[PDB]
Amino acid sequence: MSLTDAVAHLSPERWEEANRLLVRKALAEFAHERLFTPEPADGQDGRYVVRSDDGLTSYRFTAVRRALDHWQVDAGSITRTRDGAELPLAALDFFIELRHTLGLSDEILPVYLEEISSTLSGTCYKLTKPQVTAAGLLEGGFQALESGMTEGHPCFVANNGRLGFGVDEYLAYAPETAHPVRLVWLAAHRSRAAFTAGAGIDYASFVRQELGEETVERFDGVLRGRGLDPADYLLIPVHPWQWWNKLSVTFAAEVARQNLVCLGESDDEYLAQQSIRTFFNATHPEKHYVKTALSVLNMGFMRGLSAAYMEATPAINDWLDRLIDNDPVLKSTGLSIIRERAAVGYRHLEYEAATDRYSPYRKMLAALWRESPVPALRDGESLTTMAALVHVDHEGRSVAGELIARSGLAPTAWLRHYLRAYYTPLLHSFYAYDLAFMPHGENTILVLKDGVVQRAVYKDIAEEIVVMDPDAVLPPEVRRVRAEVPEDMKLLSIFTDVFDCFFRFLAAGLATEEVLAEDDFWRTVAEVTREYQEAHPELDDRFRQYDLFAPEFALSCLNRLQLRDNRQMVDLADPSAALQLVGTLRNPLAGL
Amino acid sequence: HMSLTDAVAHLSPERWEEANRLLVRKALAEFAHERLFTPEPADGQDGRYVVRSDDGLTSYRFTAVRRALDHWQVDAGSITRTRDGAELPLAALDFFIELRHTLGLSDEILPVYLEEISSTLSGTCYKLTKPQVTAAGLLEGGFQALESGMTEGHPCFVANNGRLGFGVDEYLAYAPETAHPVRLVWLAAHRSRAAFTAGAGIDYASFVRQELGEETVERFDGVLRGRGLDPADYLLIPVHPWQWWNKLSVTFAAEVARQNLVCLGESDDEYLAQQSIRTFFNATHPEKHYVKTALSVLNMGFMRGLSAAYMEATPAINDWLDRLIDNDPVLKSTGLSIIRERAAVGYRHLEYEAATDRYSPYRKMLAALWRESPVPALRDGESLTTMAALVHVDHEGRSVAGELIARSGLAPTAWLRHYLRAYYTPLLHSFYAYDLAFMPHGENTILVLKDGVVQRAVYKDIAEEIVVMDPDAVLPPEVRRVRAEVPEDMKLLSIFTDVFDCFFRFLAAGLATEEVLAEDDFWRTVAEVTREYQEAHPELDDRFRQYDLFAPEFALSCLNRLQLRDNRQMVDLADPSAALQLVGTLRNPLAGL
Ligand SMILES: NCCCCCN(O)C(=O)CCC(=O)NS(=O)(=O)OC[C@H]1O[C@@H](n2cnc3c(N)ncnc32)[C@H](O)[C@@H]1O
Ligand SMILES: NCCCCCN(O)C(=O)CCC(=O)NS(=O)(=O)OC[C@H]1O[C@@H](n2cnc3c(N)ncnc32)[C@H](O)[C@@H]1O
Ligand SMILES: [Mg+2]
Ligand SMILES: [Mg+2]
Repeated sequence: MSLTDAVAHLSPERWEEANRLLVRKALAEFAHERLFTPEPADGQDGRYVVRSDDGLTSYRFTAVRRALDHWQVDAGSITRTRDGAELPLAALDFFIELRHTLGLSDEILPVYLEEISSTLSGTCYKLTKPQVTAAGLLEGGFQALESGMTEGHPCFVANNGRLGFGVDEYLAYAPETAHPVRLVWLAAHRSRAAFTAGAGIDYASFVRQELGEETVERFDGVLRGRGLDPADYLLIPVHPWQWWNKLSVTFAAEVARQNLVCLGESDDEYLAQQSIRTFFNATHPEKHYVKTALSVLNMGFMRGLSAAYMEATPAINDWLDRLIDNDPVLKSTGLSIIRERAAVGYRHLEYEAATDRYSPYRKMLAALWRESPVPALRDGESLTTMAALVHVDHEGRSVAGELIARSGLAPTAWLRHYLRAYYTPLLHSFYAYDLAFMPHGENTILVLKDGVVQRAVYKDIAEEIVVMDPDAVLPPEVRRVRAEVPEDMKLLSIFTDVFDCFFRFLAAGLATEEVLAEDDFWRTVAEVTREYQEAHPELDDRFRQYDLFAPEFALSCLNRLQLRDNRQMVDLADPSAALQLVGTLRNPLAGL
Repeated sequence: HMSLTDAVAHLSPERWEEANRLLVRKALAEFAHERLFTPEPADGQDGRYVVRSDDGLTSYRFTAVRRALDHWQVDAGSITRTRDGAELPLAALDFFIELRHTLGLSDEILPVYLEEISSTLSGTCYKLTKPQVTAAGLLEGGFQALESGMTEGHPCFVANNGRLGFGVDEYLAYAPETAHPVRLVWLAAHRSRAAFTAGAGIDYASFVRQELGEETVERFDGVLRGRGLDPADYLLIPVHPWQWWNKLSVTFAAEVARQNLVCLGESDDEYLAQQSIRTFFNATHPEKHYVKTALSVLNMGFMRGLSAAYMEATPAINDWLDRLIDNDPVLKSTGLSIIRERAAVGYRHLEYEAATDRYSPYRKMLAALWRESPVPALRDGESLTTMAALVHVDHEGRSVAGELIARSGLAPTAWLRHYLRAYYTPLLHSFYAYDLAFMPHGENTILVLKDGVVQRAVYKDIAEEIVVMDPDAVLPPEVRRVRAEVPEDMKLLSIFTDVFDCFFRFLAAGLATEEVLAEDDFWRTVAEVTREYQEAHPELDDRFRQYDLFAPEFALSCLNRLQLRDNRQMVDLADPSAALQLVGTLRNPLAGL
């Protein structure tokens, strides 16, 4: 409410800590992407230095170098020097001084600085939260972990901008604040809107289950009072931010003409997940997630949702689900997906006429419902986002460290269970089906029992999967997920997304934490890779064609994508084109 | 603040239909005026014209009365839309899509322009829910009832009331037609980044104590002391709540966190947004200054922030022009005054300066100025109104100019003469005797009324708008930047375009339709007032012949074409003559007369 309370989290001490942490990450991850090469130090062994565009400002730091060109920069070691004088660490100055070394055009730079300022504000807010250990997050439970995550995506520096949120909207809607949100419900006329049902879904029963017979009837009452037949309308849940700031103005014609009718708030209370636009039902955890369209800029993309793509989303989930159920190799890993079960899209005829297929004006009003992983739990089982494995608390304990400890297992035995539940299905998906995911910490959930990973749950399916075989035999609703990927890039779905974008941080984390040395981590990864491959000699050709044990693989840079284009990191027509490969990495599996 | 359903209650099928007919009516009228299309008579029926879509398959048929300066009085009730032989609904969005190439809307601008149209229509829908007030009713309600009772906005621009950036709740809070009180947000800005510029006679410490009262000033100092800070190191900047909550608190979060900016809280006084949206009248204490704020919202061809750099020169330019009017008996005899911009504050964001060019909107996000109120100078029986009221037509067909003429008891030409001497003649003298042009449209001009008659004009929005069209003219240093090189054949368009084609065209047409004053009598009176001025100053006969206001024709300077070409920056500020779009000529009504 208060003017002064809304920015109270922005204090000099928290701002200083946020800037140190962000610059540390910038030094580490821009080094990794070879945007700059830290020259060895003036005499000191682990010391390094990086210089501004003009050479006159120097950032000196210490760093432990680790596998996959990992740089763990010590935050407390960083110093900013100019003319022999120390200057305060400032992320904004850093990016301006390096504007040309990084590919930051004159057009992108001020927006990127906003994303940086916004990320730093988020860190300040997170610093005001009660301190919680890895043990406390686990004892807190599923949403305690979800809203307790602090880092966000570990590669991207400008990863938590949420551009579009005012400070009051940040407090209301950001996942790390965990404030309950009531979704806005609209009635959408069937001439413009369409509901697509997964197998076994019926619109009428679906909306009764999810809203309650009482609310459906109240909504039908509001429509009939306006002279509208409820049989002409479909329900669409919308994010409050999207309604107040976008739909009520941009779609004012549709509202005024009663193609859209605002019904009011949901009775249930929802919690934003790490993707921001996707909500978990806190009142009834068994009910579906709701994924909304949110025309906010975060980490390289506007986070709307395509009305057109909703038509085939549940069919792609029904197909993948049956594929897993009918493959004993996947069924034995325990893999499951939480299916996208129903979807609604609104086709704005006029904005479609005025734009092209790639326009964000076509991604402003749509929603899908996704199964909750809670009812499937057995006695003693619990859920965590895979992103928790690389979350480190204020005592230096990662949540993976705490799990290993509580499990009583040797680290490699614990790591083997995790890899069998999470990594093995990726190998089988790749080699037996040309199938790839986007399996980062936010798209993966882990089922825990006795501290041990029992199985993995994948989500965000229809927007993310790809069958890397244009001639692949699929049912028609699914064929749009095929794509031509160059041969020497197909295996990057493992090399980049798993090894260099997640395992790199998990292995380095567990080593610094004195839980598991790097070599023992990557040996376990090799052992699990061989445990799969030796079980299926019929695929030996493909194991040779796509060598996970090759000496090197390509360095596929992630921040460079956002630096080149922070509105749309990859073209969705040709996503392989946007990749920026910059030399090679030594593969840890080689020789193993 | 309010209900989900209440906030969009004004958007109903009936009001949306009415708003769309009104907007298409204006689009047909003003685009025909700018020759974006040339309406052809349909089937020969006298009065019936037709305008077709890009492909020619859709027809917009309508009737219109044509008047001076290629003015098209399109009848809103007459418009029909026809394609494939069947009537279609009047939809402003489909109209612009169907005519996208004819109007020159690129693929990049069209979807944003549609947003501006949709928002302008939503505003018309809100205004259609308000209690209906007559021209007499508005005059009886007074200065702010007239300000917030205006409905048209700029009379040429079709997408004139976009305010893109307002959500529907922020529209209801902040739009001037809603007249809802606003409390400004106050920031303390560190004096290493912020400057306070005082006009002649202003002292910072006394100025902020007049405007806020000692009690609030001491409270704000207490906020700083509570944070361990020295009030002596800071100055006060008022900001628009929208700007604070949506932009400054995020974009300037580094400045807030480091206590270069400190959020102090809210003003006690209640402010009312004027027609410029970003400038506030003090409802609680009308004698106090207007406050003009930076508001990074897109409206009618420009983002409406306020440059901090330009604040250092702003009071000085007003002090210069105020003295210039006091020391000129031609202007003193017309009664002309300005409400001076008396004080200004700018915040220099060092990092965004380093990261942008001079003309970046990131340098226009934090700045304010205080402008004199025109109220305490009023004598017994005097009232204020925006000049926009003259072309405001109520629901009964009566303009406020109509009601004023009636109430005055004078003959329309005599009423008009009083108006012309207060408002128009000072522009003539300014151009001829000083090479000085304004932006003197309805929103930048206030009229003082007594017994129904214009007593004198008040000009505002000075530092940002005036131009001295003489690079070699002698001026004090802070004023020299308003000098500019304007082509010879264009210097007079500051009268022809800004006065005749963009305001008198509507006022003369309105009074003619209202059956109050015929066009010929209107323009004859203007001609007569022009000769009265010229014959009284023969020492300027050279310039009078050099810039012939009685030429047979002058350039058609098109306004909507500017916003259709670039709807974020209609003109470049370094070279504003370059952006103009001249399309043929107009028959000057003063030619015969
Ligand atoms: N073939 C892939 C090669 C890499 C190309 C780069 N690229 O397009 C991506 O990395 C996609 C990133 C992405 O947007 N994934 S998403 O669609 O599933 O969105 C995830 C959202 O959640 C946020 N977020 C918060 N916390 C995390 C963590 N811990 N990991 C990942 N993402 C997180 C993201 O910012 C995003 O908004
Ligand atoms: N010699 C000049 C040739 C014409 C160049 C075209 N051009 O740049 C303009 O017309 C700019 C007009 C302008 O923005 N004037 S402003 O800076 O004072 O903006 C005024 C604001 O008030 C709004 N508004 C509401 N109602 C009116 C009326 N009746 N007249 C004018 N303006 C009005 C405007 O939309 C704007 O936001
Ligand atoms: Mg996701
Ligand atoms: Mg103005």
